[PDB]
Amino acid sequence: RNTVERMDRDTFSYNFYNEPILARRNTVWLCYEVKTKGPSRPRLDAKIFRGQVYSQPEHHAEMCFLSWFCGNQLPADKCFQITWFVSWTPCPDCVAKLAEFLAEHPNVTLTISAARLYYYSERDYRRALCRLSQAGARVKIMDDEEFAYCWENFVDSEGQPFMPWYKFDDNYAFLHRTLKEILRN
Ligand SMILES: [Zn+2]
Ligand SMILES: [Zn+2]
Repeated sequence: RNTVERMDRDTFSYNFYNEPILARRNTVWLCYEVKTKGPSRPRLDAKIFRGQVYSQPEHHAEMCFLSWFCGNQLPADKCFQITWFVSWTPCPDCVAKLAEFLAEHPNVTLTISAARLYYYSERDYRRALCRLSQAGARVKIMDDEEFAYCWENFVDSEGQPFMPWYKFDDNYAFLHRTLKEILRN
């Protein structure tokens, strides 16, 4: 029900930095929450899981998560709402495989909260991410509330608050503007 291993503060600031560079990288840490529900009936939720997975030499973190989740999952009569905090929006490869997973598991919906964007100026990537955001995933840029939530629940904070780095707000604003253009259709 809780398998969190809290990261260091500096590990958190390293892997969730949000300078909106152009790069093809893949998240190392993937922090996740799993909520139940059922029919579904209005009003959330009841938490059943919170934890993290790590990239492995031949497996991006997103795929290790699908692996773990399908090794767990049982009640096809409940509906699952999954949240991820990741360093980057996923791969084209992972985008494709996530669309596949979502088509195989229609009781599941996924929210991806990313510190910044995977190579945001390739058009096939942008349109692939758009397609995924209507295929049963929500994609969003991590903002101050999600950085605070992450700090509170996945970081060895030891009572310090999260202190934003230089240009935190400009970085976020650009990322959020860009992602809303990508998702606009
Ligand atoms: Zn794979
Ligand atoms: Zn990937």
